[PDB]
Amino acid sequence: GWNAYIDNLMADGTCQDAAIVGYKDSPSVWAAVPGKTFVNITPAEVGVLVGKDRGLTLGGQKCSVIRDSLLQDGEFSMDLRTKPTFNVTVTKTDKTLVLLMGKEGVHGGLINKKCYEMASHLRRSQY
Repeated sequence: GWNAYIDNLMADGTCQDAAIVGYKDSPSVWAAVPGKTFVNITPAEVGVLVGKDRGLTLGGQKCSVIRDSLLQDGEFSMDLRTKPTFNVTVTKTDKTLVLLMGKEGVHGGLINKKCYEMASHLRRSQY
């Protein structure tokens, strides 16, 4: 029930988009918010995110990388901004990418916190 995690991420009303995306072997969106951006994330875009070469695009949306610690052990998260702009945080679990976009005026620190904590939750189930 991957949509449950999307629903919880979208519950407080301060996030406008969220997604859980598998990146092993054949990247694909496992769950996202319909009619938004992250539902259109391509495997090619995922490849950029988890690649060795470290703007970028997420489902067509041009983004600017603020802080990249995604492949970094202990953190595994990346903060971006849509090129009114919105804070974006991507966090890497054992098999997925958790993506979170905040609404206007929402702190990047909050989006990072929510995404980071949601990813820790997923890792507890070995995902």
